[PDB]
Amino acid sequence: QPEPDMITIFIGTWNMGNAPPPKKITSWFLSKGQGKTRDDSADYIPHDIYVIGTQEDPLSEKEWLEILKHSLQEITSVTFKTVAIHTLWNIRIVVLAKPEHENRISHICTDNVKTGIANTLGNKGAVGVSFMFNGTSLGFVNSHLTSGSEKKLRRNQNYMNILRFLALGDKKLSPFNITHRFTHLFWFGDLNYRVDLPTWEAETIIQKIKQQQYADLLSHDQLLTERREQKVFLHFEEEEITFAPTYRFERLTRDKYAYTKQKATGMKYNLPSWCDRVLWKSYPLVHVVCQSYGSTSDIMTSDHSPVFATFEAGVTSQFVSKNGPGTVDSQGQIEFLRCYATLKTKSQTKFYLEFHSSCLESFVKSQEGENEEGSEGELVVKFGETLPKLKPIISDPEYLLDQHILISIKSSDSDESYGEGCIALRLEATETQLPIYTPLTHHGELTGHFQGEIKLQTSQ
Ligand SMILES: C(=C/c1ccccc1)/Nc1nc2ccccc2[nH]1
Repeated sequence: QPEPDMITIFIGTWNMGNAPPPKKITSWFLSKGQGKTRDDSADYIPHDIYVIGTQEDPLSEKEWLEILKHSLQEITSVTFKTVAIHTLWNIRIVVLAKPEHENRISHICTDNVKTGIANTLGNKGAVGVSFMFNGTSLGFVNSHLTSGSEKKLRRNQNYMNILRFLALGDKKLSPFNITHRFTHLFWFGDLNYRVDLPTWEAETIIQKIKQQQYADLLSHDQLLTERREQKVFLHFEEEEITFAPTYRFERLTRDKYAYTKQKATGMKYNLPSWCDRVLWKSYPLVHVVCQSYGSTSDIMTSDHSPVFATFEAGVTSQFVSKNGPGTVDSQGQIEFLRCYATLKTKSQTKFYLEFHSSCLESFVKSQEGENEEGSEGELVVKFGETLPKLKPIISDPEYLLDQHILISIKSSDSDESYGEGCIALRLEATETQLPIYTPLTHHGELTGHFQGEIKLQTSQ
């Protein structure tokens, strides 16, 4: 039985509105309703992995797991295995996988982050799961961010707290947050960003929705605008939205948006909004293709509609040669030439690099770089040809060209990372000097850039 080089992943997010689900929720897992939907001819074909995020979930873990498993069995005639389930308050994540994957999945982590302080601590935050699937690291975050049209900045703060403090993936990657620890990272939930138009325009918005004319609404969606201004979700992707706003509906129909201020809303308006979202971030030059992104039309117990997204995702095998794992492969090397970091910091410490990768036996520390002043004020840290030669555990090009090098630039004075990035080894050529580049972030904000050239030697 051959190891896969692609899998399909289902991501679902649903704010259940504290109500039990209806007896049939199969449309969700079939990617049927509005938006980019799945072809009928694929209905019986199971996804490899199903990741279900709920918010305002009133069910026990047992109750929800029974509903999910029975739903997937009815669709696929497959009895899915539970990889992980984690709940914070009424925020939950379930990961299910085909039984044939049970001995491909390992290093399962779970964690949660509670957002806010005092007043604002007690119901919002995030849960997450990570694991390895053969040689590929996968992370999944379900977040329920702060509600309300006039709290977009709070949502952005909630995002930064979650990516700083959620402890998933390989703890040895100590300089790196979740935005760098995984081959593929999916972040979804009730992110609670709103369509930022005047209250007086509610009926006009509803009109536009009935005409399926979303362009003038999406141009005011706070998550798209905050992302465009680099305030949140830097370096994440989202598929184009082609489905109606998923909030706020009257329950038991989808015919009516309930937007007017009520005591139950704290006297706030809930203009129709795309609260419920799926985003991803994959390492450079790894295959990832969104094959569905939409909302169901027939699940009406909540004031939100369920959202689905599905993905093709490239995966690699658990590589064994005669040499690595447990020795180097003298036939392999990675050389960095003419490298420099450009940093936005105002500090004057020396910096060194760390190179982290599962193709190395352990991370590698460089010598300190040489600080210069850039033309437009910036700090430039020059490494020249001083960087260590990296010795990968396996030299086979079928392995090595699929790997990635994480880079952290650290202060000599504090050993704190000032910036993190990632370089793909999927090069156009081996034994050839080629340009490399990554942006550098810290706490998911842009802090600089790293650029130079690489020279990769494989056994071919
Ligand atoms: C281009 C413009 C845009 C971005 C966010 C929101 C709206 C428009 N899209 C985009 N450029 C990227 C570069 C690196 C990683 C991801 C990226 N996504």
